[PDB]
Amino acid sequence: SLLIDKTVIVTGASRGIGRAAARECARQGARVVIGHSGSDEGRAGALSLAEEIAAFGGTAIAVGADAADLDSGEKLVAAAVEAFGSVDVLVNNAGICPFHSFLDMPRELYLKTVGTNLNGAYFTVQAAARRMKEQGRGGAIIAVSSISALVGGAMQTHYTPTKAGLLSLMQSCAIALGPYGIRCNAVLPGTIATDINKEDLSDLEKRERMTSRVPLGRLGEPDDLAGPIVFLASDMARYVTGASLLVDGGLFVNLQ
Amino acid sequence: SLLIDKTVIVTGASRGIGRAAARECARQGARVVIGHSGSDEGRAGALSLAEEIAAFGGTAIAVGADAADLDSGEKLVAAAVEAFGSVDVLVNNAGICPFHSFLDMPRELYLKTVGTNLNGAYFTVQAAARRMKEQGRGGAIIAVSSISALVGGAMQTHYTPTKAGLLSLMQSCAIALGPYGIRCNAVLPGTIADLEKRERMTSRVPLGRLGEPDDLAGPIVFLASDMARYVTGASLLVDGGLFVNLQ
Amino acid sequence: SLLIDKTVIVTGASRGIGRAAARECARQGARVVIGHSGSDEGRAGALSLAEEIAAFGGTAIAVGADAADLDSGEKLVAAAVEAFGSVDVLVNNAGICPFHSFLDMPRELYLKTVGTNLNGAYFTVQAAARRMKEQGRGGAIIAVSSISALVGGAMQTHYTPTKAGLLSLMQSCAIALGPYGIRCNAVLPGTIATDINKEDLSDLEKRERMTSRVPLGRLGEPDDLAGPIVFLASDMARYVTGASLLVDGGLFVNLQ
Amino acid sequence: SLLIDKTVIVTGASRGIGRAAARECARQGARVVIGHSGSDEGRAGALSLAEEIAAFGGTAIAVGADAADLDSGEKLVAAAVEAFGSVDVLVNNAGICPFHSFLDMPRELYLKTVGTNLNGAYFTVQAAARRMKEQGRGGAIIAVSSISALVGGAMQTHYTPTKAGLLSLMQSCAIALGPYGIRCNAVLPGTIATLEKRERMTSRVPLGRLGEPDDLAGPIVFLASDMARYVTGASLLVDGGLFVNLQ
Ligand SMILES: NC(=O)c1ccc[n+]([C@@H]2O[C@H](COP(=O)([O-])OP(=O)(O)OC[C@H]3O[C@@H](n4cnc5c(N)ncnc54)[C@H](OP(=O)(O)O)[C@@H]3O)[C@@H](O)[C@H]2O)c1
Ligand SMILES: NC(=O)c1ccc[n+]([C@@H]2O[C@H](COP(=O)([O-])OP(=O)(O)OC[C@H]3O[C@@H](n4cnc5c(N)ncnc54)[C@H](OP(=O)(O)O)[C@@H]3O)[C@@H](O)[C@H]2O)c1
Ligand SMILES: NC(=O)c1ccc[n+]([C@@H]2O[C@H](COP(=O)([O-])OP(=O)(O)OC[C@H]3O[C@@H](n4cnc5c(N)ncnc54)[C@H](OP(=O)(O)O)[C@@H]3O)[C@@H](O)[C@H]2O)c1
Ligand SMILES: NC(=O)c1ccc[n+]([C@@H]2O[C@H](COP(=O)([O-])OP(=O)(O)OC[C@H]3O[C@@H](n4cnc5c(N)ncnc54)[C@H](OP(=O)(O)O)[C@@H]3O)[C@@H](O)[C@H]2O)c1
Repeated sequence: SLLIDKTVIVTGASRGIGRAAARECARQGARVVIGHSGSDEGRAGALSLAEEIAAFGGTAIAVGADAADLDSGEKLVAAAVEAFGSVDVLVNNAGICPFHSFLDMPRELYLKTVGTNLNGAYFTVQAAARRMKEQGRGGAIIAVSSISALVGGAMQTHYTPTKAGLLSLMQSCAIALGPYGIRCNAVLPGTIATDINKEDLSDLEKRERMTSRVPLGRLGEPDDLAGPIVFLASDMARYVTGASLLVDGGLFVNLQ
Repeated sequence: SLLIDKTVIVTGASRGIGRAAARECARQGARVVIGHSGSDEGRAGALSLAEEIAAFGGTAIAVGADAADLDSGEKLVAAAVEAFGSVDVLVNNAGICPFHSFLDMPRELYLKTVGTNLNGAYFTVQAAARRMKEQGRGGAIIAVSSISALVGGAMQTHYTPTKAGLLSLMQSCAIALGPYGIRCNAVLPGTIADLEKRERMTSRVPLGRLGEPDDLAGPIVFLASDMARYVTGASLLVDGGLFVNLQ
Repeated sequence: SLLIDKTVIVTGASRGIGRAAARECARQGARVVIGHSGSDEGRAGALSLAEEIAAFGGTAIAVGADAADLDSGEKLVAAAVEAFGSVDVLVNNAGICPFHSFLDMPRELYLKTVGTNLNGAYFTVQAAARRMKEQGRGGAIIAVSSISALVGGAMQTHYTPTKAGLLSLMQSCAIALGPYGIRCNAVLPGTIATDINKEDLSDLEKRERMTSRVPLGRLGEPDDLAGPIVFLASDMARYVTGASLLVDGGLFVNLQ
Repeated sequence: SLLIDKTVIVTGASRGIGRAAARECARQGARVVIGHSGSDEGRAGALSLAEEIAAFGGTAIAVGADAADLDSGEKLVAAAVEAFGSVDVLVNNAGICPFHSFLDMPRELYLKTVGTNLNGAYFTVQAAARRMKEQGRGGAIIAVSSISALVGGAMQTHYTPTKAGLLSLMQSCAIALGPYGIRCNAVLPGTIATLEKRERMTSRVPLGRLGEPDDLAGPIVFLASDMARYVTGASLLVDGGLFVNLQ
């Protein structure tokens, strides 16, 4: 009952963290806009989650919107107002992570990662915030960043600046949207077992080395992020804006 | 619904932030141990809260336990097991903030500040963690630090190291207690409630209002619940945007 | 002295922080590639600094390289090698901060800021790291970020993520370029009195109010960054990589 | 030379980082006051460094000053002005790190840890800062903290809050001493080596080598010099990239 009758837009919600965060939002009474990339795989996943959300009495719609396309922000807002009447929460989750070495990093891979992880998020946040301010009823914006926003990654010279930039956008947006009662925060997931980690997880030796680094003793699951996202979108966090929240099982603080 | 059949110990729960957290924890279904300094004001406030919690169907006791006395942790843990038979959550909230200039800080005031704010919290955490481990069912530990754990204060040279010290403790203990399923986190409140000075402080909060003690209940109950089962070693600002608002 | 027999590239060295840093490295015995954007004003300033560096026996050349142009980084390294034989230090300083509100941010303004401050830096850092690894004698890279990498600004929703992304790029590049003896760090200046913020300093009430928030009791000057920048590029910082350093007179910690 | 005519006090300056920093300041023209713990070996090391400093033309004195004894701050200051007529820089390096598990952490072990690392540093800083204000010619203060001021350590639950608090102490003192031209900053060294496990620890450092005391003398002399005239309330990691290299 934390988001009853609220409209929640979750970009990249056909798989992994976004999918489980869109489910728990409908379980908290929200009508969810299930944004996806527009591919035929993301359409299969977004419509699969919709079947599951309606299965427990929820209500949700699938919207195709490539994050790299800067028009996608207004496309999601329009389809959310038209189906449910408002936009109350934006969970910005869409992003890529193509691991690659720095010195031979192709230019087009860098811009593709920046355009998708940061550029599209900016104007997706702007279009959602514009609707929130017009309504005058406040709102919440949560950006799924990463632990990599505080530390480095050798194969991620193109990826971590977009996660660190995503965190810094919530800080400056909190000051700008504060006078309109719009809260902007970021969750920093640690090591979550998801579709990006398929090849690395099957190796048992690497997985034990990854698990050994986490004080809680296990890798993360998409459901582990759903709670803190519903929390940051709720009245329980009514005085929380411009903040970050690690969800990593203690990974960041466990210096070897 | 979030804390059914859990035993929560809140130190300094007679006034301010700890009082509002203890009340909310009781609403969530928890058996709460209300801790106070043992003074007349602390004992009176602990009673009044136990009266209100009992009136709406809660379960709570009131235990006096000076945070500076390093024995209080085991005293509150013994009082908790004796009444409810478990210890599952600890909210270390007790603390003082006596403003004072730096170049003339007397040893007495500093040692009382570090002794109340940090030294007592350490062994209060130690006591609660000892019971959680031997129980074998996990548990949560939340320390009420401050936004002053990330920045400084000229009249708080003796105070901000204890806040940042409390944050560091939650980082280390989360390592040493992760295998026993004991999560440790720190909440960082901002400015929680001269009218010309009151609005000048409000001018710097992007949300446009000072905090209230109930603004810390939600964040504390979230960290102590299954909503945060993968959240340990983290800090959470609860300040209305005060930290990011640079000018 | 500290930078003898060393070639330092300093982008955006015609004015402000870059001009002071390039002059100081030359005072420490280095041969400085003075980078500018190519404008007539920039070229005049780069030439003015070179003539000053020659006045006290130093050696420097002026090279135009539009940071918004992603081909400029390879042209900067080539000009340095051709004239001096090596690239040993890179001070990435070129950047802009066009103040603008968030909700009506034009697409051109955001993309111009991100492309200049972050995207151009990435490939200027790549081209310089490529030469340093090739030479086999290590190097140093210093990105001029900002205190805005740790906090926000309501009129800088597009600008602070490029500063936070520069810091994080240095963290990730420290790991990737560590085995080759290349140290990567970032300086976070506070409010330095330059042309990037001159309109706010044109007001006496605004200038004195900003000074009130600095514990050291004065706004920064460009030379206040030259010392810290030369320290990080020298053997003094032998064991310093992936770190940040505030040069703000205490502005960050002074909670209001 | 960057520290000519300046008087520098270095606590814990008989071994490790403090010894390397005290010698490096002497090579920069400073009159060094080599503080030590008063132990048998401590006085030997501090007196051997003063002859080594005098061997290359420097000027240094040795002063026994137990950091846990809060009287030490004014003892070093008075000994510095008696010997050199001034106090211009304070390098607070003295500290202990006794690794110990948390759930059976003795009370007296915690109290010695915090007392030496934080409380004793507090009043050493205060004693030096009052003399710097009395001279009215500015000053600089450097606190040797650690990477553990930002992360956790399961066997260092008593240790990391002391180092996180020393950072928080420089932040707040920066504000309180800014108006007097006193800069306060902290260095955060990584694994400073002062063989099966030594190989694995090196594999986590991007620079590919562990730390040595001299690796910290450059950062310290920089923060103490005019090259950092606008640097106060800052912290500098000197860890060869250990903090940023996750995994
Ligand atoms: N998994 C981890 O361990 C981890 C750790 C730290 C941070 N993160 C971040 O958290 C986010 C969620 O990751 P995950 O665990 O769910 O795995 P994931 O496979 O990376 O999911 C990311 C989602 O973004 C969508 N996507 C890719 N390109 C898109 C585009 N143009 N437009 C719209 N959506 C696009 C993806 O497909 P669809 O559009 O079809 O939904 C996907 O649903 C990611 O952005 C990731 O960077 C993940
Ligand atoms: N309010 C803010 O703006 C703010 C800002 C930053 C941090 N904080 C944190 O919030 C915590 C409580 O402050 P508050 O806002 O709630 O103000 P408050 O109304 O004065 O609350 C103080 C509480 O801590 C207890 N306390 C103080 N000294 C104690 C001692 N020796 N032994 C046992 N208990 C002691 C008190 O118990 P008794 O009732 O028995 O006296 C009291 O319940 C503190 O730990 C502080 O660090 C608050
Ligand atoms: N000043 C401050 O208070 C402050 C605070 C925080 C961070 N910073 C950072 O410090 C850096 C420099 O700031 P500043 O104070 O020196 O401002 P400034 O006085 O305006 O100088 C900016 C320099 O960057 C160059 N520039 C702008 N766009 C360029 C482009 N496409 N290509 C190449 N060069 C370009 C400029 O060269 P031209 O002469 O050719 O235009 C100029 O030399 C910036 O990255 C800024 O973000 C400054
Ligand atoms: N070793 C590392 O890798 C590392 C890493 C990060 C941080 N640190 C921190 O940085 C500091 C220096 O590192 P280190 O390895 O070089 O330490 P150390 O030399 O091995 O021993 C501590 C130094 O301070 C002195 N000391 C201990 N207790 C004292 C007391 N009451 N009063 C006065 N002096 C006392 C010691 O003896 P004397 O007084 O006789 O000289 C010694 O010079 C340490 O305090 C440590 O906390 C160390």
